[PDB]
Amino acid sequence: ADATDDYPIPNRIMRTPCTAEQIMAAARDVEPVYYERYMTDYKNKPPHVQQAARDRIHWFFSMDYAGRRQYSENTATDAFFEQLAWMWPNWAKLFFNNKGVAANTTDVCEQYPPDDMSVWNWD
Ligand SMILES: [Br-]
Ligand SMILES: [Br-]
Ligand SMILES: [Br-]
Ligand SMILES: [Br-]
Ligand SMILES: [Br-]
Ligand SMILES: [Br-]
Repeated sequence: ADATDDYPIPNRIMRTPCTAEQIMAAARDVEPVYYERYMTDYKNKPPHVQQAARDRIHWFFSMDYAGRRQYSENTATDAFFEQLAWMWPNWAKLFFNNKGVAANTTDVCEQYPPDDMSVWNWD
C-alpha cells in the first residue's frame, strides 16, 4: 500500500552509485546462489524479455535516489505499475528481493567494472 525504506526496493539499492553489472558481478562472488538462481530464470526467458529486463534495470540505475524512491513508491502503491511484471514478475529479483543480499552486494560492487556485460552470459 505504501513503501518502507527497504520494501519493495532495498535502501542500499536506492542509494548505490553502482551499475547493474557491478551489482551482478558482486553477486556472482558474495551471493552466488542468488546470482545463479537469477541467471537460471533469465536464460529461460525469450530474447525480447531478456532485453526488456536489461533496458529496465539500466533505466533504474540511471536515476538518482529521488527517481529510484519514486519508482519504489509507485510499485508499492500499485503492484501492476511495472509493465515488465505482466511478462516476468522476478525480472529484478537479484536487485530488489531482500535487504540482506542488497547489503552484501552494495558493500563491494564499486570495485568491479561498470560495463562488464559478460555478467549477462551464463552457461
Ligand atoms: Br524489508
Ligand atoms: Br526501459
Ligand atoms: Br532521478
Ligand atoms: Br516511476
Ligand atoms: Br517470475
Ligand atoms: Br523482486
